[PDB]
Amino acid sequence: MKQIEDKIEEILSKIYHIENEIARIKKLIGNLVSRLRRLANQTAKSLELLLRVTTEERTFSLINRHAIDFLLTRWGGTCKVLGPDCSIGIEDLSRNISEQIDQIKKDE
Amino acid sequence: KQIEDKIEEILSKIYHIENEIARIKKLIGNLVSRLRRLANQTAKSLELLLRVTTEERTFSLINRHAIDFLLTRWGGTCKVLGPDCSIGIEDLSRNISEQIDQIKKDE
Amino acid sequence: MKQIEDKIEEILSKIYHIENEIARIKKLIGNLVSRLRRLANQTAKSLELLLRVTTEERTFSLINRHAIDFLLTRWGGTCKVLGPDCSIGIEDLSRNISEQIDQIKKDEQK
Ligand SMILES: [Cl-]
Repeated sequence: MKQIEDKIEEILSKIYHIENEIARIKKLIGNLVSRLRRLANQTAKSLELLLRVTTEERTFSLINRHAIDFLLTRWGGTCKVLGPDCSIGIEDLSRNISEQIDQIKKDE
Repeated sequence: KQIEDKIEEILSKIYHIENEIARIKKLIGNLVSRLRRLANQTAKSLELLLRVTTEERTFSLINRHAIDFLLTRWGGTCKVLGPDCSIGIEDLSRNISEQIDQIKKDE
Repeated sequence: MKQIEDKIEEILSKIYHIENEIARIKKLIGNLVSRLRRLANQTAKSLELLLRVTTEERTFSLINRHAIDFLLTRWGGTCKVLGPDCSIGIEDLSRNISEQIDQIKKDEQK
């Protein structure tokens, strides 16, 4: 069975290489998991900052409009001065944006 | 003896390797779905921020129309404020839409 | 023990197939990595564009406030007309946003 014993040694070597490949593959998956978590964290933190900025901007523009409305009183009002543009607003989407950020942060 | 026993150990080693491959294929499966979920939530968040910033720009510009009107009798916005009068807001809504569309795409 | 030659034959087949599965898997992981990089790149570019828009909107709104401040002086000032809301501002978070974008782009060198 001299032929057989040679093949068995070959198969053992081949198996050893396969095990090492599988081990490397698991390290690569671990690393990819780490990267995905890291990107999610960085996305979440950025969206949180932009959400703060856009909410503060909306509030500040609305206060700017209150002043403008006051000023346009003697002129007959904002709608008479600007036309229908007067009724254009800024929808508050803070809750909707916070909702997506919360789902992103689930993977931290 | 020796040869039947070596085959026995090889067979169980192959079983375990096949199981590990099956487990790795599931792990990669779940990773594909987690990456797609991230991309989808990113795109949805960006779409909302697109809407908010676009509306903010429009609203601010309408405020400026009112301000230009009111400053007319004082010599106009540029005379009153100086060169800051010319500072604008670049409309980047198409640029942002295009990025969102890229994130949403597969294949 | 002619069965032995044949158990061996089946083991050699199985190994061949396992090798192909491994090649295929390394490819799938490579595709996942590239996909992850693509998303990072797209995220960073979208965030940069929103950084620009939000920065300009803050600047433009503050200028609108300067005009308003001028206009309200003769009614005794913005704070008199608006009340304490006059002091509400827009925090400049551009450095903070830019740092986070930079970290996304920075990861694209490893
Ligand atoms: Cl404004």
